[PDB]
Amino acid sequence: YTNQNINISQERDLQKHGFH
Repeated sequence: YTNQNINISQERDLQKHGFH
């Protein structure tokens, strides 16, 4: 329904750089 914490992890993986 909401997906706040589940969606932020999926977004970081889609545009990952390396060591944050």
